Amino acid sequence: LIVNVINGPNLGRLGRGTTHDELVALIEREAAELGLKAVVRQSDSEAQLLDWIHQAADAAEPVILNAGGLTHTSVALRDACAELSAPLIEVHISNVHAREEFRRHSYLSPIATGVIVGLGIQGYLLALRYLAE
Amino acid sequence: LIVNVINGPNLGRLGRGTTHDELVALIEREAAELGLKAVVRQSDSEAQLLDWIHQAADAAEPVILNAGGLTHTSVALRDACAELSAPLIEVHISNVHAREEFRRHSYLSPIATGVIVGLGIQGYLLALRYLAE
Amino acid sequence: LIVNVINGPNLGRLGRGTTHDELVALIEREAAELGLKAVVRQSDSEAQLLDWIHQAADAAEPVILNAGGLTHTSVALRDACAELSAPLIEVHISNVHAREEFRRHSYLSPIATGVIVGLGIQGYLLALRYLAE
Amino acid sequence: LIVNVINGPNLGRLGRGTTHDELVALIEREAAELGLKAVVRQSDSEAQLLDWIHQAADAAEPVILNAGGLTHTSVALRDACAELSAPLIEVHISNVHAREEFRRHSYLSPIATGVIVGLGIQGYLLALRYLAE
Amino acid sequence: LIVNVINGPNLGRLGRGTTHDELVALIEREAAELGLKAVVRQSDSEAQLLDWIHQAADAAEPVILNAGGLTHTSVALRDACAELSAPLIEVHISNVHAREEFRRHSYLSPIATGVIVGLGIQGYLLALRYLAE
Amino acid sequence: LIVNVINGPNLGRLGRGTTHDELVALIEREAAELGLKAVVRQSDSEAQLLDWIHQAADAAEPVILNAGGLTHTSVALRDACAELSAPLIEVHISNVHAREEFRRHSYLSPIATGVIVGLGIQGYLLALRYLAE
Amino acid sequence: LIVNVINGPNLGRLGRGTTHDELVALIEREAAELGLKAVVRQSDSEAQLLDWIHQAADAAEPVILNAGGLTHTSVALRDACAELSAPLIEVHISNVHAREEFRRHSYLSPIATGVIVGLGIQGYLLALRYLAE
Amino acid sequence: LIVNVINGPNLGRLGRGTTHDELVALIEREAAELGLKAVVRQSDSEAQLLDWIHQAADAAEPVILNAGGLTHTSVALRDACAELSAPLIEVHISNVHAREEFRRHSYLSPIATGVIVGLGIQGYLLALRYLAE
Amino acid sequence: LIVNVINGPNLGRLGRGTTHDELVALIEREAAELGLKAVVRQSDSEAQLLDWIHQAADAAEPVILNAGGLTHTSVALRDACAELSAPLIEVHISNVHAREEFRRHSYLSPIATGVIVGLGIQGYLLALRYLAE
Amino acid sequence: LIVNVINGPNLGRLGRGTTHDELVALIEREAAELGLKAVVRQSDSEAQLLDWIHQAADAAEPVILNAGGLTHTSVALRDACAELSAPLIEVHISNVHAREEFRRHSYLSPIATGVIVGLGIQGYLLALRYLAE
Amino acid sequence: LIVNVINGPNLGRLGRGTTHDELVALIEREAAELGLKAVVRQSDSEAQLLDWIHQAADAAEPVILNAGGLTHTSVALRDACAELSAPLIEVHISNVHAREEFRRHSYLSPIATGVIVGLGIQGYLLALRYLAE
Amino acid sequence: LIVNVINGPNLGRLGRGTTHDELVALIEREAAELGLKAVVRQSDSEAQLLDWIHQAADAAEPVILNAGGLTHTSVALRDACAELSAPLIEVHISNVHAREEFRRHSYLSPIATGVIVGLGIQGYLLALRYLAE
Ligand SMILES: O=C(O)[C@]1(O)C=C([C@@H](O)Cc2ccccc2)[C@@H](O)[C@H](O)C1
Ligand SMILES: O=C(O)[C@]1(O)C=C([C@@H](O)Cc2ccccc2)[C@@H](O)[C@H](O)C1
Ligand SMILES: O=C(O)[C@]1(O)C=C([C@@H](O)Cc2ccccc2)[C@@H](O)[C@H](O)C1
Ligand SMILES: O=C(O)[C@]1(O)C=C([C@@H](O)Cc2ccccc2)[C@@H](O)[C@H](O)C1
Ligand SMILES: O=C(O)[C@]1(O)C=C([C@@H](O)Cc2ccccc2)[C@@H](O)[C@H](O)C1
Ligand SMILES: O=C(O)[C@]1(O)C=C([C@@H](O)Cc2ccccc2)[C@@H](O)[C@H](O)C1
Ligand SMILES: O=C(O)[C@]1(O)C=C([C@@H](O)Cc2ccccc2)[C@@H](O)[C@H](O)C1
Ligand SMILES: O=C(O)[C@]1(O)C=C([C@@H](O)Cc2ccccc2)[C@@H](O)[C@H](O)C1
Ligand SMILES: O=C(O)[C@]1(O)C=C([C@@H](O)Cc2ccccc2)[C@@H](O)[C@H](O)C1
Ligand SMILES: O=C(O)[C@]1(O)C=C([C@@H](O)Cc2ccccc2)[C@@H](O)[C@H](O)C1
Ligand SMILES: O=C(O)[C@]1(O)C=C([C@@H](O)Cc2ccccc2)[C@@H](O)[C@H](O)C1
Ligand SMILES: O=C(O)[C@]1(O)C=C([C@@H](O)Cc2ccccc2)[C@@H](O)[C@H](O)C1
Repeated sequence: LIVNVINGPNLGRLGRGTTHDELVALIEREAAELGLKAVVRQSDSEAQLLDWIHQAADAAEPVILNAGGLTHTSVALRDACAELSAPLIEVHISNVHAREEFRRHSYLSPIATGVIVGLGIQGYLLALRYLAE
Repeated sequence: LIVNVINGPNLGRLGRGTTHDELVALIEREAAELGLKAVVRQSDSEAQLLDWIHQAADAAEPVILNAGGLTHTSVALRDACAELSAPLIEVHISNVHAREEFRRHSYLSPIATGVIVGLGIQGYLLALRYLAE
Repeated sequence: LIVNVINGPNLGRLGRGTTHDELVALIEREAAELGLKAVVRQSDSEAQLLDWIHQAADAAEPVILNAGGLTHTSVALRDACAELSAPLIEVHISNVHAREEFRRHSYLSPIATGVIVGLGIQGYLLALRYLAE
Repeated sequence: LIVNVINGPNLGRLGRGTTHDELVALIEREAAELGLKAVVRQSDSEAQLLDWIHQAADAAEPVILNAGGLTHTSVALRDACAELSAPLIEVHISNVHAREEFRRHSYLSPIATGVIVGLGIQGYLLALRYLAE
Repeated sequence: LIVNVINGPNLGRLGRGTTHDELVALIEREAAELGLKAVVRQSDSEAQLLDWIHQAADAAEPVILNAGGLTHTSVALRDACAELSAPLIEVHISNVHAREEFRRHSYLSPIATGVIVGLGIQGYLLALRYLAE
Repeated sequence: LIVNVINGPNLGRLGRGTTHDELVALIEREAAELGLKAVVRQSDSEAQLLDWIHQAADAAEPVILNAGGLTHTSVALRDACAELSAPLIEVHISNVHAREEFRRHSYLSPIATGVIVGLGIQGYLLALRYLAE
Repeated sequence: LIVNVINGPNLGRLGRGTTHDELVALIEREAAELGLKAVVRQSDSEAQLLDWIHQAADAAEPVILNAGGLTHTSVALRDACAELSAPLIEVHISNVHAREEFRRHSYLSPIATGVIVGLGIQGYLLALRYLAE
Repeated sequence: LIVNVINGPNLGRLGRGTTHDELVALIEREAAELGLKAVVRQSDSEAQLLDWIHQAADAAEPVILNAGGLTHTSVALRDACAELSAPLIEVHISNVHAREEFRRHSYLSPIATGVIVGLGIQGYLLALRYLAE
Repeated sequence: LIVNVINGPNLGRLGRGTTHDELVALIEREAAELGLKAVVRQSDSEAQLLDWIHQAADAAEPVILNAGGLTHTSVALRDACAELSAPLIEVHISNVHAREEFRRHSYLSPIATGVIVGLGIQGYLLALRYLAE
Repeated sequence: LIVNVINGPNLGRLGRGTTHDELVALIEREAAELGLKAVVRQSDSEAQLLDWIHQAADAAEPVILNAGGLTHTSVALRDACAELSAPLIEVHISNVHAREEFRRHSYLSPIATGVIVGLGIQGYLLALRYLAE
Repeated sequence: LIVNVINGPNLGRLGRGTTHDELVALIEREAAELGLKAVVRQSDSEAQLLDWIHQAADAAEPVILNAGGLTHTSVALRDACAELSAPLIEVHISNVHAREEFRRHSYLSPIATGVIVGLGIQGYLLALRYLAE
Repeated sequence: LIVNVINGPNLGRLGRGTTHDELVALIEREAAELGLKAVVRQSDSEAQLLDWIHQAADAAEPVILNAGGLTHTSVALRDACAELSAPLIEVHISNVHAREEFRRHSYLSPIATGVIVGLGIQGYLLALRYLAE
């Protein structure tokens, strides 16, 4: 049973400790243990992100999404996620409520199933464990 | 190794499905599996909550906190949690970003290690699994 | 048939003309005439107020509530009242719209059946007469 | 002893259960019982409303006012009511704090003796009973 | 099949090119072609406007409305239109989003079927063509 | 040479010292001395006010306007005055900046030639003396 | 004579009744009848949208634009449209004033010739009929 | 009987038609006719302005004040004028409500007897004529 | 002659240098020197704080109050202090204007005699010295 | 050991009871008792105030500052005080939180060591006693 | 020694006088004179811009950035620039503070070394001259 | 050919590295090289600054202005600069967008030719080089 993990702009740069390739490996391993398949994806392109969301909508597949900056700015992304019928878990590696004020609003949260912030890369793994149950 | 799970006002009423006593049992079981001890606590009294936080500060013990309504309103609670040296995970059973606008601000988040909302009672279990690692 | 009349912080001090004990007597008499029983209660403690609301929820009993200052400040109180299935009448002795600006917002009103302000202690009696019909 | 009951724009349409003519009858009956005379009036015209308020000012007669939409919008109406020396009870059939945000501000409340919202057509009768005492 | 075209304050003054009488003629002709009857009406009086809306509510007839200034200011007008069961098309000759900031909010839009701004007098004709289909 | 003096809602009530009839006489006398004719007018009706403004537009006659409450609320009135080609002097008997905050904004001022507030009934006479020169 | 119809992010998904391909056909047919050619285009890519706008600027060709989410968010898109010398009609299938508050602001409207919202796919056809005349 | 006319920063530059020296002459002449003495003064220095206000306070002499930019910015100036026991007329040559938004707030107005804006240099003469009566 | 020193939530934790017990001793000593008696008190309970304020009201005794977080949040506390007839000095150990923005508003200040912030524990002693004179 | 006491605009006018000269004497006496020298200074000139602050910066001398109106308005003054290495005590004779809303913000507080408001002229003496210890 | 000059959306259109190709030539020449190499780049694609920023981060190369509309809207772009270790000069050809209000906020400025606006294409050359020294 | 360089409050204190006298020398040298004369000036006095601006207006000479704190606060200064016919370059040594929020608004920018912030003392030299071309 399949889960999509979609990362947005600047998440390629993870480890400006952990690199993005490692994150894929961690997630892929954790997903194996839980009896899931993780499809992990990254793009700085909104249009590319939207296409992945569209497909997940069509497939009725759940999504773990970390949209980077677009979280606070993209109504379009929000609208594609609003179409998903399966669960959507919004994920942030950092605690967004501990930095600038503008980071404390999210267009995705209201239409998300739930949200995890500030638990680093393990937020992704916790999100997997939710969708497993 | 010990973890405090502190629930605030109105969380006694859980199951206006799951009752609070069951939640304690779920958490206590999940904590056992992870090789932790969970001390779970509930109070409609802010002063009582603050005392539990004080003690966790003194003990250097981590806290999973779901402060109910006081999340959006209590600076005092925020200040007691700010004193905790161990991790603090803020937890909400509901997605607060999907209801009233006033629910989308939290005095605790900025001083928390991280935050989980909208994953129901499993948010508590995911928070345990974080502190385990 | 029973009605709960719950007063919050500072309402013990009524008559810094009429004292709170007199208010209880007025209400108890007026309730008798209407063929009701009034249970009147006062506390400066939010937790104590919440317990009385919880019980009224459980009992399916209606509530006339004057929460004093907590009206403008307590999300927790709002959430306990939101659980009441019977009518909730919000009451204020003073006209709150005639004093400071901060007094002109109420967390309770939106989840209340209705609201009476500025008719003094008779607001309580008018509220009784509503619930009678 | 006389009481004016003034309804504003759209209150002719009551019962898009109860019709406005019935409301007049209810009020007229309830006023009889209390040993008052009710003069009930309705207009979609602000100028017409203002004239009725002017007269009540001049007569020193009290007013129960439900100004419909003009409550949230008319400074002029507010200024005519500010001139009334007798009591002014502001009335709303609906709970205005339960609908749109713009409905939660009133130019009349601060200059009113008091306010009743969300108790339906009985709000008018409760207001009568106040002015009786 | 009948359509009401209601213009509010200051629309008598059209052509401080086209006069209001001409507008009636254009609309009446265009409506003929579409196999409708247009009843066109203008008033600087809110109460008069409300009466026309009431009637359209009662008749279950659709309305094309250009309320002039009252668009940004009248809650009462909004409430009468909210009662209409047939379509309501909000029309503005000018682009309101190109002038003052206060012109960019409308109490009618949220309760309207749809809105046309900045297409001049042809906005009325386009609105007719909608209701035809 | 002619000047229109237009008063809005509640200005009939002047002298809840000076009555409105006296004001007309003062203005008419002062206008005589200056070699003008004053046409003074009062209405609680916005539509009636707008008609007087329309006519002054058409006549190219100047206007001294005290719109009462409608100053802070009417976009429609603003739009009729915006059409006047001759001078428009906005007048207020009271100092509006000394009372409520909502009184300190005016839709008319930006489109007026100028404004006089807080000089009582003499504001009208000063406005006449301007238009004389 | 040519008209560009440009749709933005998520409009490929139309018919999560009508599909986007059908919309192209409707528009192409309606344009034929009016003696126009419609060039219809869709992209989730802002840069791709901007290129189409640039070209329309250069060609001096008019544009009917439905930018989806980017309407409320893109200053860049606004700036490309500001360069168009021919008419620009802003189109929205839904009534944006009936959903979230953030949907009620548009960077495009002020620089657009005019705007149509809430008339579904026929908004595009009405926009064509404008540009025909 | 004496009147102080105090101009603030940038009013030396009048006539970047009329020069400031001419303004003094106009005022001095008009004051003569009214049987007053005008003391006219100008300074770009706030401290210098405050000293003139202090003196007028002490003397119990009235003041016509045009504080230029300091109107919208100086609490200190406001506080010196608040001490004046005689009338204070606030004057602006331009209509401040017709330019930038920041120009539409004044710290002086609330503590002024009254205000004249947009009647050019004659505003000063009208203000004299007030204080004469 | 007696002075009440009331500390609110989290002030038990002073010295997460100086402990609260030491603070009591400092104050008690300083009060002795000034020929006063200091009654010092601390509670994390709002209701408990309110009771101490009530008593001081009744006794007509002055109060030095440091309400911790409740300063920025409690209308109820504000209302109890508003009843005190003797002086009320509001005290804060830290400079509240140097931390978060939310700390820079206080419900108590407007109804306090005066306020001391940022002078550490000596703020209490300075407040004593005021009430001595 | 030296302390600077700097008063700003309008503080010359103290005693529109106590005069400024008396205040200097009180402070000079109290400073003597504490084994300090007080240099007290007053100016309506910001530039003059800034020079005194500059000098105190250079001297590394502490400052007790009551800037009058400039407190709420001067960023420049704030920047000179930010340079002081010794303590800065901000002083206000009145309770600023009890008057207008604009008086409740201060550019100085965040960069001050601490603040005293509403304790009249004794605020200066209390501030001296701080710097003594 | 290398400098990156990155232009965002709509800057291809420069010269709707100077064309973008000319700008490249000007910059390339000016950079030669200063003993630098300029790499100039333009894209309407955010993802493409981000890639260029990433590379400059990795290379530790400085950047002169004119992000067009994305300046006021992109948090993602801000986050990529925040990673640059070398200087970042933000450039705008126009004075953004002289047009719409929304243009007067920039997500880039706070994380930029510095900013140049309103000096036209020479802003780029001035920025080069900075990085030279 | 002459350029005025005007610095405001607190810029005398430069080098609480570089002193103001050095800055004058740098500018004077750089201006020589460019075939200009620099007249550099500094004052903590607004009135003194305004006089220098007036003169530059009269002379039709350009100005490089760094008004310190007055940038964010002085409407008067803004109005004197608005009169300058030659270019006005606004200069800030620091990046104002990287410190407090209040520093991110400027009354001068909208009426300036352009703005340079965060490039230290070289901002002045870059501004010279602009005016040279
Ligand atoms: O913490 C996150 O995962 C977040 O989603 C990511 C970004 C990225 O643009 C920046 C970032 C990139 C990698 C790790 C942490 C932060 C930030 O823009 C978001 O505000 C928060
Ligand atoms: O979702 C939560 O866990 C939350 O912390 C709890 C409350 C409680 O007051 C209401 C509540 C109580 C039990 C389950 C869900 C919600 C709400 O006040 C908070 O806004 C959100
Ligand atoms: O008028 C009320 O009944 C109200 O609920 C009560 C309080 C009390 O805290 C103060 C109070 C207490 C007793 C009578 C009137 C007012 C105020 O805090 C509320 O704003 C209004
Ligand atoms: O609830 C009320 O009585 C109220 O005064 C009336 C209106 C009317 O315009 C609409 C209305 C009309 C009749 C019954 C309920 C509501 C609303 O505009 C007001 O917001 C509330
Ligand atoms: O453009 C409209 O049709 C509008 O509804 C009309 C008015 C009128 O008051 C002014 C007006 C009147 C006639 C044509 C254009 C504008 C304006 O008040 C509205 O803001 C816009
Ligand atoms: O002072 C004015 O002339 C003013 O225009 C008039 C009204 C009137 O509604 C109330 C009024 C009526 C008569 C004299 C003073 C005030 C107020 O509504 C306006 O705010 C001010
Ligand atoms: O109603 C529109 O056409 C609108 O432009 C489109 C979107 C799309 O993102 C969502 C959408 C897509 C298809 C049909 C209706 C709405 C929304 O983002 C806009 O707010 C409104
Ligand atoms: O119109 C006024 O008299 C006003 O008081 C003066 C200024 C002066 O700074 C600018 C000015 C100077 C001379 C004539 C008109 C305007 C402006 O700053 C104020 O906003 C308005
Ligand atoms: O500085 C204070 O004394 C203050 O009243 C106290 C608290 C306490 O909750 C935290 C605190 C506790 C002990 C010393 C300093 C600060 C803060 O909440 C208040 O904002 C400021
Ligand atoms: O209370 C203060 O000392 C204050 O600093 C002084 C002023 C003075 O401008 C007015 C003033 C002058 C003398 C005593 C009290 C108040 C006010 O402007 C400030 O808001 C408060
Ligand atoms: O002035 C700039 O260089 C700016 O960065 C550029 C844009 C461009 O989208 C529009 C533009 C394009 C080319 C020259 C001037 C302005 C605007 O969006 C920005 O607000 C300002
Ligand atoms: O950075 C600037 O040049 C600025 O104009 C100057 C000031 C001065 O008051 C403080 C200052 C003085 C000297 C160098 C940097 C900053 C600040 O007030 C402004 O906000 C910024």
